[PDB]
Amino acid sequence: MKPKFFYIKSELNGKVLDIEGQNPAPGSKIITWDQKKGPTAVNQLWYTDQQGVIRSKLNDFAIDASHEQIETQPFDPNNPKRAWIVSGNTIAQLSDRDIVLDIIKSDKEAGAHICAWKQHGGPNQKFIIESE
Repeated sequence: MKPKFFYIKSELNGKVLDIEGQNPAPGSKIITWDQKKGPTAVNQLWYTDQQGVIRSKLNDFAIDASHEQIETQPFDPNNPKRAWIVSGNTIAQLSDRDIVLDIIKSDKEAGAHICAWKQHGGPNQKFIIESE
Protein backbone atom coordinates (compact mmCIF):
# COMPACT_ATOMS: atom_id res chain seq x y z
CA MET A 1 0.00 0.00 0.00
CA LYS A 2 2.68 2.48 -1.06
CA PRO A 3 1.24 5.02 -3.56
CA LYS A 4 3.20 7.67 -5.46
CA PHE A 5 3.77 11.29 -4.43
CA PHE A 6 4.51 14.41 -6.50
CA TYR A 7 5.69 17.99 -6.42
CA ILE A 8 3.14 20.77 -6.92
CA LYS A 9 4.82 24.05 -7.84
CA SER A 10 3.17 27.08 -9.46
CA GLU A 11 4.08 27.49 -13.12
CA LEU A 12 4.13 31.27 -12.67
CA ASN A 13 6.20 31.81 -9.52
CA GLY A 14 8.05 28.52 -9.87
CA LYS A 15 7.54 27.98 -6.15
CA VAL A 16 6.21 24.78 -4.59
CA LEU A 17 2.96 24.60 -2.65
CA ASP A 18 3.48 23.69 1.02
CA ILE A 19 1.29 23.03 4.05
CA GLU A 20 2.05 25.11 7.13
CA GLY A 21 2.53 22.33 9.65
CA GLN A 22 4.38 19.44 8.01
CA ASN A 23 2.50 16.91 10.15
CA PRO A 24 -0.88 15.22 10.87
CA ALA A 25 -1.80 18.41 12.75
CA PRO A 26 -5.18 19.18 11.08
CA GLY A 27 -6.18 22.77 10.38
CA SER A 28 -2.90 23.73 8.72
CA LYS A 29 -3.10 26.47 6.11
CA ILE A 30 -1.59 26.02 2.65
CA ILE A 31 0.62 28.41 0.66
CA THR A 32 3.49 28.59 -1.81
CA TRP A 33 7.17 28.41 -0.86
CA ASP A 34 10.68 27.54 -2.09
CA GLN A 35 11.29 23.87 -2.88
CA LYS A 36 13.35 22.00 -0.29
CA LYS A 37 15.63 18.97 -0.57
CA GLY A 38 15.53 16.22 2.03
CA PRO A 39 13.15 14.39 4.43
CA THR A 40 11.29 17.68 4.92
CA ALA A 41 9.98 17.92 1.36
CA VAL A 42 6.88 15.76 1.87
CA ASN A 43 5.14 19.00 2.84
CA GLN A 44 5.32 19.94 -0.85
CA LEU A 45 4.51 16.49 -2.15
CA TRP A 46 1.09 14.97 -2.67
CA TYR A 47 -0.43 11.77 -4.00
CA THR A 48 -3.71 10.63 -5.57
CA ASP A 49 -6.08 8.25 -3.81
CA GLN A 50 -7.74 5.24 -5.45
CA GLN A 51 -10.98 7.22 -5.43
CA GLY A 52 -9.33 10.18 -7.14
CA VAL A 53 -8.74 12.21 -3.98
CA ILE A 54 -5.29 13.69 -3.44
CA ARG A 55 -3.53 13.48 -0.09
CA SER A 56 -0.15 14.84 1.00
CA LYS A 57 2.65 12.30 1.15
CA LEU A 58 2.88 13.14 4.85
CA ASN A 59 -0.24 11.07 5.53
CA ASP A 60 -3.89 10.46 4.66
CA PHE A 61 -4.96 14.11 4.65
CA ALA A 62 -6.84 16.11 2.02
CA ILE A 63 -7.33 19.86 1.65
CA ASP A 64 -10.73 21.45 2.21
CA ALA A 65 -12.24 24.61 0.74
CA SER A 66 -14.69 25.09 3.61
CA HIS A 67 -13.29 28.44 4.75
CA GLU A 68 -12.27 31.47 2.68
CA GLN A 69 -8.71 30.14 2.63
CA ILE A 70 -7.81 26.55 1.76
CA GLU A 71 -6.72 24.37 4.67
CA THR A 72 -5.77 20.73 5.26
CA GLN A 73 -7.73 18.31 7.44
CA PRO A 74 -8.88 14.65 7.70
CA PHE A 75 -11.10 13.47 4.85
CA ASP A 76 -14.82 13.71 5.62
CA PRO A 77 -17.50 11.78 3.64
CA ASN A 78 -20.09 14.44 4.49
CA ASN A 79 -17.68 17.22 3.48
CA PRO A 80 -17.68 17.83 -0.32
CA LYS A 81 -14.67 20.12 0.11
CA ARG A 82 -12.08 17.64 1.43
CA ALA A 83 -11.86 15.86 -1.94
CA TRP A 84 -9.58 17.46 -4.50
CA ILE A 85 -8.81 16.03 -7.93
CA VAL A 86 -5.99 16.93 -10.32
CA SER A 87 -6.85 18.06 -13.84
CA GLY A 88 -3.79 18.37 -16.05
CA ASN A 89 -1.82 21.19 -14.46
CA THR A 90 -4.39 22.35 -11.94
CA ILE A 91 -6.10 21.26 -8.74
CA ALA A 92 -9.89 21.16 -9.00
CA GLN A 93 -12.60 20.58 -6.39
CA LEU A 94 -14.60 17.34 -6.52
CA SER A 95 -18.09 18.89 -6.43
CA ASP A 96 -16.90 21.76 -8.62
CA ARG A 97 -14.95 20.86 -11.75
CA ASP A 98 -15.21 24.55 -12.62
CA ILE A 99 -13.31 25.39 -9.44
CA VAL A 100 -9.54 25.02 -9.10
CA LEU A 101 -6.98 26.29 -6.61
CA ASP A 102 -5.06 29.37 -7.56
CA ILE A 103 -2.45 31.83 -6.31
CA ILE A 104 -3.96 34.80 -4.48
CA LYS A 105 -3.02 38.22 -5.85
CA SER A 106 -1.59 36.47 -8.94
CA ASP A 107 1.76 37.77 -7.68
CA LYS A 108 5.18 36.12 -7.62
CA GLU A 109 5.49 36.82 -3.88
CA ALA A 110 6.23 33.57 -2.03
CA GLY A 111 4.30 32.36 1.00
CA ALA A 112 1.11 33.68 -0.56
CA HIS A 113 -2.18 32.05 0.39
CA ILE A 114 -4.32 30.16 -2.11
CA CYS A 115 -7.97 29.41 -2.80
CA ALA A 116 -10.25 27.70 -5.30
CA TRP A 117 -11.55 29.92 -8.09
CA LYS A 118 -13.41 29.69 -11.37
CA GLN A 119 -10.98 28.55 -14.07
CA HIS A 120 -10.13 31.54 -16.26
CA GLY A 121 -6.88 30.35 -17.84
CA GLY A 122 -4.99 33.00 -15.90
CA PRO A 123 -1.20 32.48 -15.58
CA ASN A 124 -1.63 32.67 -11.81
CA GLN A 125 -3.75 29.51 -12.08
CA LYS A 126 -0.94 27.51 -13.71
CA PHE A 127 0.90 24.89 -11.66
CA ILE A 128 3.53 22.30 -12.46
CA ILE A 129 3.71 18.71 -11.29
CA GLU A 130 6.84 16.60 -10.80
CA SER A 131 6.39 12.99 -9.70
CA GLU A 132 9.10 12.52 -7.06
